[PDB]
Amino acid sequence: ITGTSTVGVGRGVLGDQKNINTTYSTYYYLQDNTRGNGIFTYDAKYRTTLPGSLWADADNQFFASYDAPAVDAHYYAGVTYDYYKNVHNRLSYDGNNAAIRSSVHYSQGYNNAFWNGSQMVYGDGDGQTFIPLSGGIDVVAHELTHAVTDYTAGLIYQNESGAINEAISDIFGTLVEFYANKNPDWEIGEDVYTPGISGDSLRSMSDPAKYGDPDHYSKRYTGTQDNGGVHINSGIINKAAYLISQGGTHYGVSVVGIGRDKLGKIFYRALTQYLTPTSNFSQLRAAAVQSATDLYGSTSQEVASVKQAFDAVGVK
Ligand SMILES: [Ca+2]
Ligand SMILES: [Ca+2]
Ligand SMILES: [Ca+2]
Ligand SMILES: [Ca+2]
Ligand SMILES: [Zn+2]
Repeated sequence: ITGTSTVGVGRGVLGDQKNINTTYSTYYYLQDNTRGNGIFTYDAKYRTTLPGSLWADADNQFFASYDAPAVDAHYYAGVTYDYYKNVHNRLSYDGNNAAIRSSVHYSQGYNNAFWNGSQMVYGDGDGQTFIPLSGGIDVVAHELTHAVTDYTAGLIYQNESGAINEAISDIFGTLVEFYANKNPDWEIGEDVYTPGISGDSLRSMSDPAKYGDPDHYSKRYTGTQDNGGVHINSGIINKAAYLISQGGTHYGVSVVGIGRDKLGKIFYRALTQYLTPTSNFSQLRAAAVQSATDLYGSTSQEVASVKQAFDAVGVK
């Protein structure tokens, strides 16, 4: 909408207060004009029609329970935009400052979030399996990263290419969580998953097997559930990424860690220069090796660590 840029205040899903960029024109709208061609947050009103209505508020204060998912979707989309711009020199998901759109209050009791090809969509959860999923910065960044992938490598959402697609979203979701630097970890979705159970999460990158996911290529799933295991086999790549950054010895193979910033540089370059819609795990290894070679040199520790990490997870 046309209006003037304003700054509202509200509370997110986890009860924390934050400022949000809004737009005033009769109402205050969840429209942040400070980033690219805008960040826009919509109310889906418990229905499944998308996007719903651009979020309108009479007083620029967003402290109602109903407001909390919208506050966080809007704010964490801004953090994710900032990460891609400041760290990777990428302007929004398309590299040309496309408007970022999210809808909250999607459906009833909806235990998921997704990118629908055009926008982010967040369920509220059923209150037992999840609370509203936009409360997780890693979840928000996971979703926006699907848009980045779709505009760049274009990894098809099934089998190995789809597991790479998923791992890219978990990797960058985690790197955005570390960028914001509030309780960062190598777990996925811990802030919004199972409010009645402490210490769990959807997935673990440091130890995928904790939540049943493979941590070695010999344990990959090749059935048909979950688009050929895209959220399952992602564990093999998530583990490799964790090892590149943090190091460790896994199935007897030792990896010297090189840190998160270099992990992100290597995988961002692989995603945007070398991967294609059909890349498999072996081709990801080759893309990561080439990316590290470009950035750090063929004799570098960084290249050596990429090779050891993929060796450790059984990907040649
Ligand atoms: Ca209000
Ligand atoms: Ca965390
Ligand atoms: Ca996390
Ligand atoms: Ca929990
Ligand atoms: Zn995903």
